[PDB]
Amino acid sequence: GHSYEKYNNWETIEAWTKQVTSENPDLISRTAIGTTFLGNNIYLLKVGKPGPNKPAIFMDCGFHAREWISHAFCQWFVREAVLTYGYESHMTEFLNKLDFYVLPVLNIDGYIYTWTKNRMWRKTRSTNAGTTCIGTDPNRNFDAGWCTTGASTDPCDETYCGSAAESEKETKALADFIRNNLSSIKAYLTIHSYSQMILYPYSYDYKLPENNAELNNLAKAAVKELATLYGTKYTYGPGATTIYPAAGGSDDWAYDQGIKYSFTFELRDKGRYGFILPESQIQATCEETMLAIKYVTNYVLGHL
Ligand SMILES: CC(C)[C@H](NC(=O)[C@H](Cc1ccccc1)NC(=O)OCc1ccccc1)P(=O)(O)C[C@H](C(=O)O)c1cccc(NC(=N)N)c1
Ligand SMILES: [Zn+2]
Repeated sequence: GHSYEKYNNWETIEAWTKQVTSENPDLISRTAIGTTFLGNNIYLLKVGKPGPNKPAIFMDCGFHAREWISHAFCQWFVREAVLTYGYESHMTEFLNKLDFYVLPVLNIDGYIYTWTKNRMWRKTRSTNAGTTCIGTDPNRNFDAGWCTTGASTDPCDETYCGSAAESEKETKALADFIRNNLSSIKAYLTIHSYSQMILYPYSYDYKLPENNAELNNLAKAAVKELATLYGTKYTYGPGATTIYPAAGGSDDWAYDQGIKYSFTFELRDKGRYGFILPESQIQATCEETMLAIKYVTNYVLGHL
């Protein structure tokens, strides 16, 4: 029951990860990097033409449960990759030279909850000692100035930073995977909505990354490219000053691991629909986003 221009439930996305892999074994392999709190499988698709010691770009979607256009984008990206390989020169070179590690849904338990109970759920669905309140904000759960700012220590809050960095099985799983593959991973891209922004470090502090000028120029070029298609306007800059300070984010953590190209994407829109982006905008949203992602990929490849 899968469609690329509709939002798909987890059962459908899971079946899709199996199907798309089965149908494109020369471009995709599927693994599970762990289980969620509620025992769902955290799938990771390695997209690329297999070969020895290839560099890689890591991209995840679905950190936050209600940001459905994020999940949709990872699925869209994988189809574009497999459909255009061999026909579009850039994507062909991309997949020949590197792998994309695509994690289509990180926070699966929360995503399921937005389908079954509460469309505006954000956090994970793990239990918390001493309270009935459920869930941790996965993007406050990383070891990046953990919980020192822009985060709550209260499990009942939407930005609960957890009992400790990587207290969540899902964030632990992602961090473990990236740690185990640091040599290969050259960029980290994490997909969110909404706001139409590209953000780079830092968010947990007002300090700037050493390659700040490069990141600004890269984000500037990526947003220009994105705008070429439908005129969609993005802003960009360091997380802390571009949107708000917040510790424990994965982009900041990834960067401090040594991944020099680390970006948070905030997709459409600017609040007219917010998280409830109509399915009628999935195609255009994903198409323009593809251009920005491919631009960044092309740049990273030329800087290996
Ligand atoms: C709509 C976007 C902006 C999302 N924000 C929300 O859902 C926030 C979450 C929240 C809840 C209670 C108290 C504070 C914050 N809620 C909300 O209504 O946001 C509205 C809004 C809309 C536009 C601009 C600013 C805010 P996000 O995708 O969760 C933003 C994300 C994050 O908060 O994890 C983010 C943005 C930019 C950089 C980073 N990276 C980082 N390391 N912090 C992380
Ligand atoms: Zn988000």
